[PDB]
Amino acid sequence: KWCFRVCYRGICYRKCRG
Repeated sequence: KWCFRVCYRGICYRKCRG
């Protein structure tokens, strides 16, 4: 239920883990 911003190589996405 935790959403964190993941930036990978400039690609940023809101990844929600749990």
